[PDB]
Amino acid sequence: MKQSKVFIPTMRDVPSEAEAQSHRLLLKSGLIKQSTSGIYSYLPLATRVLNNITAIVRQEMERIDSVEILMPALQQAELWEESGRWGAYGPELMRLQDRHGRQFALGPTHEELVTSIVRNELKSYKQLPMTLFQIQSKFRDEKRPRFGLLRGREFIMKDAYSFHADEASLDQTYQDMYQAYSRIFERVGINARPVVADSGAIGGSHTHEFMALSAIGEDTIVYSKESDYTANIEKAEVVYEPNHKHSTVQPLEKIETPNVKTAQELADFLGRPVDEIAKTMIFKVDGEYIMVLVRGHHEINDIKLKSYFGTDNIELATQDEIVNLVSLGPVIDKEIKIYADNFVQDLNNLVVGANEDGYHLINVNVGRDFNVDEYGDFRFILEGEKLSDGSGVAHFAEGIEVGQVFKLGTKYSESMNATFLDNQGKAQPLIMGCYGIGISRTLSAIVEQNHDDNGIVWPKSVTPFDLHLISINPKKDDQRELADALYAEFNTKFDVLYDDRQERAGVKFNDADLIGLPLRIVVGKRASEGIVEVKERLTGDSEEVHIDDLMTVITNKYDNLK
Amino acid sequence: MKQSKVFIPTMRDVPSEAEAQSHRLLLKSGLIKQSTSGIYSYLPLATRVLNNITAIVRQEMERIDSVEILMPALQQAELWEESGRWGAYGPELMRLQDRHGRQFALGPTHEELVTSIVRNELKSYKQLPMTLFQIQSKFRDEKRPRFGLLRGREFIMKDAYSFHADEASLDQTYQDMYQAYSRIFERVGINARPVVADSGAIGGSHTHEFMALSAIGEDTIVYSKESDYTANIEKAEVVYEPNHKHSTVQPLEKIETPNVKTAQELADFLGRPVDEIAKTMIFKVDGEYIMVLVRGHHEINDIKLKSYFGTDNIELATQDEIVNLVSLGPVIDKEIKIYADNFVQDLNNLVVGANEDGYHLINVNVGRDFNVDEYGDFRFILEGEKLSDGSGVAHFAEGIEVGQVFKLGTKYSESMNATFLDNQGKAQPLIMGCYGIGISRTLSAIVEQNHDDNGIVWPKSVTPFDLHLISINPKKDDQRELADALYAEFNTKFDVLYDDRQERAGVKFNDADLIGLPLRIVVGKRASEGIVEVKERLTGDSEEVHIDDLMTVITNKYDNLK
Ligand SMILES: Nc1ncnc2c1ncn2[C@@H]1O[C@H](COP(=O)(O)OP(=O)(O)NP(=O)(O)O)[C@@H](O)[C@H]1O
Ligand SMILES: Nc1ncnc2c1ncn2[C@@H]1O[C@H](COP(=O)(O)OP(=O)(O)NP(=O)(O)O)[C@@H](O)[C@H]1O
Ligand SMILES: O=C(C[C@@H]1CCCCN1)Cn1cnc2cc(Cl)c(F)cc2c1=O
Ligand SMILES: O=C(C[C@@H]1CCCCN1)Cn1cnc2cc(Cl)c(F)cc2c1=O
Ligand SMILES: [Mg+2]
Ligand SMILES: [Mg+2]
Ligand SMILES: [Mg+2]
Ligand SMILES: [Mg+2]
Repeated sequence: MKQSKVFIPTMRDVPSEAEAQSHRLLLKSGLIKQSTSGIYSYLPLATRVLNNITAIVRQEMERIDSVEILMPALQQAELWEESGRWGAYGPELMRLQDRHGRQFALGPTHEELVTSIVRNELKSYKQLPMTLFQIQSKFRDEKRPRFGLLRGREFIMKDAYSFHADEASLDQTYQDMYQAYSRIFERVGINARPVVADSGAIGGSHTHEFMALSAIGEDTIVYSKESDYTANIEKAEVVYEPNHKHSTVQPLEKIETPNVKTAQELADFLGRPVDEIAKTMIFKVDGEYIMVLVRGHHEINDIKLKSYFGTDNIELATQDEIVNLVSLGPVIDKEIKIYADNFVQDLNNLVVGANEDGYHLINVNVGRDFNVDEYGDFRFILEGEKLSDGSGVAHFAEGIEVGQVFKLGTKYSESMNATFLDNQGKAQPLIMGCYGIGISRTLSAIVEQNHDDNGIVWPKSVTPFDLHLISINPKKDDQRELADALYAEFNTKFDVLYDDRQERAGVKFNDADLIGLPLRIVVGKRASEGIVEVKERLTGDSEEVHIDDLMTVITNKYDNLK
Repeated sequence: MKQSKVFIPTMRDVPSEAEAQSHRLLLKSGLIKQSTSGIYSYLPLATRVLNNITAIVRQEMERIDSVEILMPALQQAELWEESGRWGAYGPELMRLQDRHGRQFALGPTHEELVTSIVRNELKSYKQLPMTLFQIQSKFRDEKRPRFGLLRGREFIMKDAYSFHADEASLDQTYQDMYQAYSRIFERVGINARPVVADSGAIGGSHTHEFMALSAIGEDTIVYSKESDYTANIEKAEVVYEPNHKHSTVQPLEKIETPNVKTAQELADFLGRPVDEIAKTMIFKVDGEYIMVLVRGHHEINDIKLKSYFGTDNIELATQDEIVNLVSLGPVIDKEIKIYADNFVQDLNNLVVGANEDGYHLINVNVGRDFNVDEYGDFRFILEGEKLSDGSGVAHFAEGIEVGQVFKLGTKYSESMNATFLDNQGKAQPLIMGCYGIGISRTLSAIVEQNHDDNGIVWPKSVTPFDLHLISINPKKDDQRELADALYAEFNTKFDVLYDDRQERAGVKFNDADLIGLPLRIVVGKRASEGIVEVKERLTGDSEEVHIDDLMTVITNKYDNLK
């Protein structure tokens, strides 16, 4: 393509709104444009990168016999009522009515839709297993869209769904997808790690998140240097090995604590270490209010709470609810269940809130002053603590969730009545797997890991064009004519972006750095001599090359790119 | 792909609901599945055909420097308010609210969205022209979804938009698109014709519809055998050359006409020819009621009415409105404007309704009994009539509108303030073109023209697989082992669908006819001898071939397919 015919609205200055480097760079390089909050258009160069990503995805899917389909965004509410998800989800599910008052969801995902395709069509065990996937735009009314393509409200997902006669078949396809995903991410230029993920409040089947290792990552991975242990910090179990810090039991005193809000402020006010303070939060779980206690150096992990209680309906109590009910503390007259993290047992003579502003309690002891109804693992692991598998020490790394693989089992097939006749000839619900890659999120993740201060540095596998051909001054006949000839010579074997614009060299080069193609061929002053400059985007190395050498010099350099 | 791993839910019996052969065949062959009215899922084989179609489209777009983008389905209402289309369109525009009460449209098309991308980015004449396209799913709440993919509510369109400094530039890109479209349709196996289309009520710029010539087609093309004249019957002008049929003027009589509703019934009741009767319809146009008169052998063309009056707000009057106001006729006491088709002037002594059930008027004469306020071309041309260009006689052919090219001009750029600095350095609105192909409709059109009674007969260019490899009985080691070997040999150069199923030959062959791959390789009883049968889907020709000959026999046959 001639660059004069390609829409690439490069920016001079990026807004301070934009925080993530991928978002800033995708804006600055003219690759995306925001329509409104979390809704973007993919401009020409981004679309070419998307096409390269999806081609790779399609190859890896076909390699494991995952077969492409395309399902609708408009999904009738009756389908979501069959599964029970219509009522289970709130404002994140985008909903609408058609001209006859019939209700629809815009698809956030397609479990019901695919199940509706397959039911009474996958009739026999002889047709199983079956794996289907699409690359399609999903809709989720995210509470907080942010970081550009990392969290949009309309986004591209590759979603796959597999159907099985038994657990062993599912296990096989799960493994195939796991391995395919690893290959996908490596091929597109992402350093990713699969990590054990939380299976939800109610379920317990296996699931792995694929995490692009990057500092902007909102997820934390817990990993071993000794074993292959890798878990999301939400999931990572803390094993409690008793190590008591008990001192001689003292009597309960209420004390004045002016302007003290936080646990660390309290610690500093009392001259005690923060770990000796116990914090109290109030949660509402399936209707009823509870107390959860953790040590001052720890934080409550509400994914663990959800899994512990076996419910998703867990939220913190509001200011009003806390007032109506009751710095908070566990010494209260009301009949309320009190839960404590296991590591609270290493202390006695607790420091807690008084349920009375300006006051805290000291020397509070369990059994005497209040009772803990149940102990458990309700917190995040800390870096340095012993891992649950006994392998060694916990290390953290940040991560972007670029994909996930799930064993679903029979949830949808039982609720929506999707059965097959087994080996014995009796009706059984389809065993399902499901697997997803954030395609637009992955595009951003590629950028996060493949850039410098001057712009994007696209991997060879996904770069929108292979070579940037640049004439310094096309008013000069020798430059223009040479560059024209080179375009013709190179644009058969390669995809060439030819910067043919009547535009100052400075802006062409600036644009070229932002766009980030791996190799640059500059035609300038030495065009008469048949000499051009070849520049590498990654290293910034530059060398002069005569045109008769150019095909082999470029071919060799291209072949040796990562 | 092994067919055991591909979801292809072939049917025994198609519902009587399904009317169009493409719809019936796409259902029966396991290519689409209806989710709800006008909303389909594309199953594996259809998705492969879609991918082949879009690849061809992408090549032809790149050939004319049309550059791919991807714009969102969710479009904020504020954008549609800028253009005025939010208020101009009714229930066909699908609308919704997000979780903060902000209003959106699901995109039925993207004029506003693309204009919002380009505005203040295409800043100078030096950047023009620019052409952008996407392949993306559109949403229209069609009053009457029908004929499967021919009229859905969610459908795939390729939509392109071009931006220009002057009319000559637009004319150039319009021509490029016109030519590209012709190539696209020929390559995908469609016999199509470009035809002059109606430019809307208000506009007068050029537009051509691309019509797939097929009997299920709801459009009628008017064409010359002498010239290149081709117009949609909605557009095709009728030139009135006077040819009076006048008889001696007679006095107005009201007559009894029991059980006579239609013009033909009236003609038969009176023993007169139907062309001597004049029909009267009441229309509401921009608020006010009018009468339109046509001869009994003619029909009112309300696209012509819309163009004549320069408004889209034209509808027939309801039963109540007709009652409140007034077989209908033009002899009425009320002050109402009466319009007549030009060919009414060839008659005198008109036969009309009486505005009184059970009665009609005879010997009604213009000037005496009522006045015609204006004469015009308000009807459809008939087959046999002289064409507007004087080239010769009108012939009809049926057609499916598979695409359209439009000159838009400055409608959106003026309403949405999208300007560029011209040669003189002064702000001017962008001159726009827009161009669309119904991708999913085209898929159906391919089927309509490429099938027989036993199933689909896919053109080589779009067939989901190239060769159907079929083992008659895979329990036989020699058949299975031979077919396995052939799969490996052929599935590098070709895409092979390998029917490896444990399934009776009869159903394999039936399935194979429905699926419609151009060449079939059958491995059966003569597998031990290294002999297979090669069968052509189009002709039904069959011949025996030894395996050492097979690569060249298949390659030659494949190369000689259309
Ligand atoms: N709002 C979004 N924008 C872009 N990509 C997304 C979004 N939500 C999910 N994805 C991607 O789609 C994949 C599968 O979706 P899913 O597992 O439902 O995401 P999720 O668990 O809701 N992730 P998150 O919302 O980031 O906690 C994820 O691994 C992401 O890569
Ligand atoms: N409801 C639909 N289902 C499938 N394809 C469609 C539909 N509407 C339009 N298309 C296709 O999209 C192309 C461009 O859209 P457009 O010109 O807006 O269609 P349109 O004039 O509304 N056609 P119609 O509704 O059939 O009179 C058309 O040429 C069709 O091929
Ligand atoms: O979508 C998944 C899991 C996998 C991911 C890969 C493809 C198959 N699905 C999980 N999830 C997340 N957010 C959701 C949001 C809404 Cl509004 C919803 F209604 C449903 C879901 C929902 O189910
Ligand atoms: O879409 C087009 C014309 C071209 C076709 C090719 C791509 C660019 N657009 C015409 N049209 C048709 N039906 C519509 C329906 C609704 Cl609900 C709407 F709001 C708008 C339109 C509308 O504008
Ligand atoms: Mg989410
Ligand atoms: Mg997830
Ligand atoms: Mg329409
Ligand atoms: Mg049209």
